Amino acid sequence: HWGYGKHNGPEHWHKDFPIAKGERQSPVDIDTHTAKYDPSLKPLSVSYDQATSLRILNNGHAFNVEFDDSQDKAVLKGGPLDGTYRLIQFHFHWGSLDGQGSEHTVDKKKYAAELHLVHWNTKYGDFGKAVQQPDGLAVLGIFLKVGSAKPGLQKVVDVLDSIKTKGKSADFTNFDPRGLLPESLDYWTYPGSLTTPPLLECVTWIVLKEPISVSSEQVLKFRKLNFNGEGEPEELMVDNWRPAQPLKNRQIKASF
Ligand SMILES: Cc1ccc(S(=O)(=O)NC(=O)Nc2ccc(S(N)(=O)=O)cc2)cc1
Ligand SMILES: Cc1ccc(S(=O)(=O)NC(=O)Nc2ccc(S(N)(=O)=O)cc2)cc1
Ligand SMILES: [Zn+2]
Repeated sequence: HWGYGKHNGPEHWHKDFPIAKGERQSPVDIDTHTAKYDPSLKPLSVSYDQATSLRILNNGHAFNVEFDDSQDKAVLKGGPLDGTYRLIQFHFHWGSLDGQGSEHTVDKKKYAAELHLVHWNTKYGDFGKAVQQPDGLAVLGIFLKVGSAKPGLQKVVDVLDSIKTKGKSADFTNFDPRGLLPESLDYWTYPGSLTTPPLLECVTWIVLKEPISVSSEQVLKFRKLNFNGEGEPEELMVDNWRPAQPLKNRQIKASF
């Protein structure tokens, strides 16, 4: 029962997940003046036209929009990546207030939320094998700031009251994740980990520079979700983010 409380939050995780103190933990602060342009980076290719979303699940930590990943529909290629990575799910991390919520920071700036689109390397056959490899996953990170509404997000916001508590799910077909992307695909990249237990060091992070804007009313509905299950004391699902971890022996590269 790791979580985000004072009793089971990020400072406690290492007792059951010792890799929490590892050499390649995520997220990190992105120091823009230390990140270096890398002309070796190939163009980023986000091919989401044939995505098949399935369902939305409150897993007690966040909510995941899940995709059919039984073939190469929605894939991520290029950039720092070797080969093809299949979209399996996306989720967010967000704050109790607009001044915090993201996992990555940018010159110590916290955004209100962060979107994670999670992909696994098809050369390993399935997600479970992919998370045993140092290049098994690619996660596309996108910051959210509060301002104008994001039309592409409203369908997500409107289904949240049907998955308020842990373990609830709902059908969520025909959702196009292309409506959650910013205009620019300029990014930073570095080798890292999952940001929740099991904290496996298997991820190529690709963090877009340009945030998307969402409205106050949209993120307010995120904050009405619960960490708890039905019939249990209500604990609002807020501040489900891990803070920045030591960069150690890593270089963040800029595509721009
Ligand atoms: C009912 C059903 C089951 C399986 C599929 S599928 O096309 O094989 N897709 C699939 O398994 N997707 C999927 C599986 C696990 C996860 S998860 N649990 O890592 O969020 C996330 C996404 C499709 C429909
Ligand atoms: C060995 C193993 C594999 C998979 C799981 S799981 O719980 O089904 N999957 C899982 O945790 N997926 C996952 C976790 C964190 C992130 S994130 N936030 O780095 O984008 C993205 C995705 C648990 C244990
Ligand atoms: Zn995440």
